Amino acid sequence: TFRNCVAVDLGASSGRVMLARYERECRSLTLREIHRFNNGLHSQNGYVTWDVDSLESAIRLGLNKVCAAGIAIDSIGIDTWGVDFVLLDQQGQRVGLPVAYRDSRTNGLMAQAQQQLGKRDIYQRSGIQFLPFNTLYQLRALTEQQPELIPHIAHALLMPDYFSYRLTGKMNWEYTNATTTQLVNINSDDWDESLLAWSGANKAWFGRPTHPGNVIGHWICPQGNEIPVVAVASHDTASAVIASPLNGSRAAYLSSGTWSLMGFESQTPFTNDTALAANITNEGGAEGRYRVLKNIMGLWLLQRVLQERQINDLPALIAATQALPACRFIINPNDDRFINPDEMCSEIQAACREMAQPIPESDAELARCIFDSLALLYADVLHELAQLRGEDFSQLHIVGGGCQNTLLNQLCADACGIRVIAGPVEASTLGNIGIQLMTLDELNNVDDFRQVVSTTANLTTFTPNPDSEIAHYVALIH
Repeated sequence: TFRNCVAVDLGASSGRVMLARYERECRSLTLREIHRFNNGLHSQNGYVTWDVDSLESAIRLGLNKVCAAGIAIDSIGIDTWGVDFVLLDQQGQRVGLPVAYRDSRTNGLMAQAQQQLGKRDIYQRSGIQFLPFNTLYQLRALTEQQPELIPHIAHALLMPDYFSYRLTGKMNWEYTNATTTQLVNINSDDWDESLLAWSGANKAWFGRPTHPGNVIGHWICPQGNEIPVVAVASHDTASAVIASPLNGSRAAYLSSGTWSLMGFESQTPFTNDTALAANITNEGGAEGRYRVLKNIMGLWLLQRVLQERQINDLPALIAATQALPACRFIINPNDDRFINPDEMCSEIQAACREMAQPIPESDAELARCIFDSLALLYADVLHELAQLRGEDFSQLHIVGGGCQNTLLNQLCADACGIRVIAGPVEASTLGNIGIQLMTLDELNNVDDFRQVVSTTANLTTFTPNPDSEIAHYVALIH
């Protein structure tokens, strides 16, 4: 009375083939890593690219490592980062290189689109924030610089659906990842004519975005048994939020990682000028529920520092950070200066000086700066979101790799004056599986899955502390 589901979770730095076991009886769900592999940007001669073919191998290796282990597979599901896509010709052959979002080809195009179509028109048609590397600008870039490829393009597939195509031979256009392109109209749930027109892309290159849950096709294991491949909320962040144990309208989530996200769920999107000024985005989620969110910096800051100072002990570091007072060193984590400087330590330090503050030079102080600044940014963003929807939040759910940092978790609670529930850490993978289980008819909906999660995953509550240094700080600057 059990079902085994495979989740293919791919990130910008790594990929994973996870196997989950759902025991309907006990209402229990367990994870288990089957195979890991590296992912990374490559520079194929002036171009920044993804080695899709190496990723296809690694996925197949793990799919196969499971079948060789005599384990029965009920369904497969792939989720990845968004925005990126792979072009195919009618013969099913790749057309050109799989250009990453981190390429420079789109420089200047975002600003051009706003001048030509209109900031508000683009925003009100798609409800998606303006990120310099959105699919829209990448497609415009594709047609403005590679005129030759255009006639050979028959299909454009978002990264998650491509790998699904390699496994099944069937094509798909998953809704949630689809909305990240800034090419989908918020009222029809279909590609926006006027935006595809500006991009230069062809509508025949895409098909009606279809909501998550459909069986894209089949994959055949070493023998011949057919394993169904399901379209899950392919955008990793949509999967992460699905698995966030939300309960109610007063709850918020913060997808904590290298890059982070903070938002809430809503029946309708926010496209007013307020939402526009605050850089808010209305991403597509499961059940037609929008993920009204805002892209936030994240731990990439600490990563670069742990890396530059050759720090191998994350703990001890957290321990040492705590001997230091807080809110002595404050920077703005969302400032462009932190996207990619040659020296992250020199940049934090420069920032602190520009604001007549003392300079954080030790490891502890650098970590102290990052953390206090993040919690403060988080608390500010949460405040933006409450002001947008019209009402405070009662709980903050932190999921992903970053929900493990208890020092950051207690700081967010103290800074937000809001209760924080951390977990689960495998948010993206869990959400992937959740949708699969809904398709296998094991669970009825997201809330049903979230309940499984709230009891399955060991969640951690962090209570706000009004006597905390960071709490005092917020209070007096307010």
